[PDB]
Amino acid sequence: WTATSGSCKGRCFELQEVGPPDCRCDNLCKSYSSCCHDFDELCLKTARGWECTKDRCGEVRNEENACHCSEDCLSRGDCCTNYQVVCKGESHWVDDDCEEIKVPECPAGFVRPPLIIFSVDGFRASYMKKGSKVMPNIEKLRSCGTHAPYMRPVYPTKTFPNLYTLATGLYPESHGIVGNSMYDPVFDASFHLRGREKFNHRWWGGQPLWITATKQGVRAGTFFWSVSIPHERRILTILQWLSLPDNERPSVYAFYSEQPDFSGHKYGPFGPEMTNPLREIDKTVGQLMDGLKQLRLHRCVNVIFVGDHGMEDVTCDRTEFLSNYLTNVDDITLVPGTLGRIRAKSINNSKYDPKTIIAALTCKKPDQHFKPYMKQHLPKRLHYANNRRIEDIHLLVDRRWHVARKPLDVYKKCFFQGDHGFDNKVNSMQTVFVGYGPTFKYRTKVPPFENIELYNVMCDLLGLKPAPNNGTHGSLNHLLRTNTFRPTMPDEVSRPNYPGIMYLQSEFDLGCTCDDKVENKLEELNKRLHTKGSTKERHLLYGRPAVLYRTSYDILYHTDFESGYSEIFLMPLWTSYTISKQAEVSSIPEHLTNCVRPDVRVSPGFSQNCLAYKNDKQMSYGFLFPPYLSSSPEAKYDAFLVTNMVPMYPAFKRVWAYFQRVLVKKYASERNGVNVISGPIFDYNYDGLRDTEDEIKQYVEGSSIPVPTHYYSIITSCLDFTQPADKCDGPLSVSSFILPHRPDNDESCNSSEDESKWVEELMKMHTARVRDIEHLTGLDFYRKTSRSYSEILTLKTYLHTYESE
Ligand SMILES: *[C@@H]1O[C@H](CO)[C@@H](O[C@@H]2O[C@H](CO)[C@@H](O[C@@H]3O[C@H](CO[C@H]4O[C@H](CO)[C@@H](O)[C@H](O[C@H]5O[C@H](CO)[C@@H](O)[C@H](O)[C@@H]5O[C@H]5O[C@H](CO)[C@@H](O)[C@H](O)[C@@H]5O)[C@@H]4O)[C@@H](O)[C@H](O[C@H]4O[C@H](CO)[C@@H](O)[C@H](O)[C@@H]4O[C@H]4O[C@H](CO)[C@@H](O)[C@H](O)[C@@H]4O)[C@@H]3O)[C@H](O)[C@H]2NC(C)=O)[C@H](O)[C@H]1NC(C)=O
Ligand SMILES: O=C1NCCc2c1n(CCO[C@@H]1CCCCO1)c1ccc(Cl)cc21
Ligand SMILES: [Ca+2]
Ligand SMILES: [Ca+2]
Ligand code: NA
Ligand code: NA
Ligand SMILES: [Zn+2]
Repeated sequence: WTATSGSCKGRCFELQEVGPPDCRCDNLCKSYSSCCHDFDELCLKTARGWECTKDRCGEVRNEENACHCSEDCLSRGDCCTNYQVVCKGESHWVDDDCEEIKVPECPAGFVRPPLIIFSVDGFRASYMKKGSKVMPNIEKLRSCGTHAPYMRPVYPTKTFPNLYTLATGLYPESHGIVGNSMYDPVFDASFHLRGREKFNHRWWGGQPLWITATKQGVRAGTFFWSVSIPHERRILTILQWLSLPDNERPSVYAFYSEQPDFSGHKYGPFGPEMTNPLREIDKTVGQLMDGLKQLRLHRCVNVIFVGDHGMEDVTCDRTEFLSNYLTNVDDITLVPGTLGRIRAKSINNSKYDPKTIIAALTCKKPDQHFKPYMKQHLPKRLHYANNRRIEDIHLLVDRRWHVARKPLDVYKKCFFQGDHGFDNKVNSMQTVFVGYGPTFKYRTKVPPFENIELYNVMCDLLGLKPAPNNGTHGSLNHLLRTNTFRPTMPDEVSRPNYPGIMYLQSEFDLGCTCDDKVENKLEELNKRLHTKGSTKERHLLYGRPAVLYRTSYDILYHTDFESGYSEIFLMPLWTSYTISKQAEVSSIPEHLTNCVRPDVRVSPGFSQNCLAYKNDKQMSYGFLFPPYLSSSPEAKYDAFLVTNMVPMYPAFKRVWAYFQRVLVKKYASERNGVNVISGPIFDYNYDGLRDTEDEIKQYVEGSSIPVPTHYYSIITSCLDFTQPADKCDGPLSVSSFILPHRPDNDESCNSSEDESKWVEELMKMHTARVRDIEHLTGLDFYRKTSRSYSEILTLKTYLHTYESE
């Protein structure tokens, strides 16, 4: 109930929300059907439109008008945005040369530069270049301020997940808005874009920027705008709030535009109808900047122009139907479209089985345009599994396609030509970032970055401490002139042991054998030096990784590689080695095929054993440092140490062996040497974080050898590829992956073919940031470089995407 009989007189776009049944006058009252009776009349004036004209200049104030052109309007803070241009001979902001804003130039009484976030729904990154001729105001913001060529959204690339990620710094699995549509089984409630459930606070986790601000004494404008409030009125409201007395005036504001997304769905991302929506958005930006210039705020305010996601060509005819695959399609519920989420239609149906649904959906049609995954098998870069609102069965849909349950769903709902939601690495899903103002840099291009990083920067711009989030604070310091955040590296928690030779061969009863009984003072001292770390400078190029949790581990040195060996997990946490451009690949000699050698530095009690692998019919083993890249026949024996062995399903060994034998050398050839760090990951609860030992669900049969859920590699070289990886003077270049450790290659439909036709495609899908691997391992990399720490944080957030231009 709303007592709509109260009044909005002197309350128009009030900032404090009043509680029911008292009527509302705020920018969301329309969405709740709760505005006072006179809200349209008083607050949504439209008379005489949005622009001053020559005859209006100096007019007598008529309170009925949408905006004013009378002499008093500047002191009232309610002139039309073009008032000074039409009536006082001023220029439009867009026509002024740009001039560096070295310091904020703010009116008296301003405690800090205000922040205005101008958000545009569906604004595809390539519109910045492709539409630049029809967007002069946006082009000026972009060329004069700080811009990225694109900004990566979060998955799914849908509106509500991305807008709430922008607001919180969190992945959707953590903030809880995991789609535009959701079912929460604990609440037994459904979230939809239409209707009222979405206003219930139980959906919304984390702490959004407007709450962070308010908690820390920084006042915020209300960020949300009811769809029917015209853009011109949104801009005029912001400008009016900026004229409030110092003690009442907010420091942070948001504008939102439903365009170009709205037209993009109807016409496709580049439909000829798209030019007009782009011109109109640019005109709104112009109104804001002219309005700021009139208030003497255009060299005081930081403006962010940012999108939520892009837009792809998608039509009804490119729809896959689950009814062409499943016999039991009436027993499932599908969340459809550019991603699929499947659960049982009825919790009383004990015939429901996810294993048979996945199998029926796997590689069934030659050109199949979606791939099914249990959510824990999704690429870890998507961070899309740790929430009960995310169904166990996920369909990753090819760009340009939809999935639906039955054909009747698609024509009892062709209309549309655009959609979004796909994998957030897809080029058409990328969106925009521009920052303009005193705190941003001048005429500066920055590399693409993820939208999870922006909350921290918005907090920096307002002097706020961010709530705990998934950004890496400091990784965007290169966007900022001042207000940088200068973090310290985390402290190492566990220090390593450096074991020497402590065990005789006969103390081991591991059931392993090796033909290494073939027998020099000159060269004996040399092998001892390698075991003491004499080659460590070559193979450990950026310092040893720091272990950020409590554990017992040993550093082990060898001619060709260094490792940090965990006595708890019975295998390395990390293995580090450098392969020069000139390195040669060799085979595993015949007499060493089944060779595994006790490591006399490490107790039998803290070693793997070969008998366990013999007995475990499903499990084999591989090596972290590859025997194929040994520097000499003699050094190759080190690669067969039991302390370099890790459990690997035979199907996974196909992938790993091809990476080690073929791809590493390929990368060294192309990048002028590479440093590689490889290791295991255990994430049995799919929370993106390192498992403790009591979370491990699978062991090699009969043993305490834990089975990794994933294997990672971090591959680093010199950004200036004219310098070899091991003699690099300047910035670094990285690519990394987190490969799922699966007992089949069902994910790769072409896996019966030679590995040259499918393995690298698999690896690209599972590309990762170093920071993703840090979370999953409790390790901290790049501890000892010559580079600034913020530069290193940016490098740790890099994702190599393998998308073209
Ligand atoms: C991305 O960044 C985020 C933010 O930093 C990281 O997420 C954090 O990770 C922490 C570890 O997973 C986690 O810490 C836990 O906090 C628990 C208290 O949580 C509440 O309070 C906070 C603070 O206000 C709040 O933010 C939480 O919000 C979550 O839950 C609500 C629903 O109530 C949602 O609306 C909201 O969206 C959010 O959900 C997300 O997180 C939860 C987990 O908290 C998931 O289940 C959801 O799926 C979703 O992803 C909460 O309201 C605290 O209780 C935990 O302590 C337990 O574990 C410790 C281990 O130290 C143990 O010692 C304790 O005994 C305790 O265990 C007991 O409970 C167990 C489970 O019931 C039980 O088995 C035991 O036997 C014990 O009885 C824990 O400290 C922190 O909450 C989140 N924060 C957020 C906002 O998500 C995230 O990791 C980053 N991601 C990556 C990849 O780096
Ligand atoms: O105006 C809105 N109308 C459409 C639904 C909607 C709007 N805003 C406000 C604008 O916020 C964006 C992103 C955060 C930073 C400021 O700019 C939202 C914010 C979050 C969510 Cl989840 C949905 C929103
Ligand atoms: Ca959107
Ligand atoms: Ca985990
Ligand atoms: Na075996
Ligand atoms: Na396959
Ligand atoms: Zn859309």
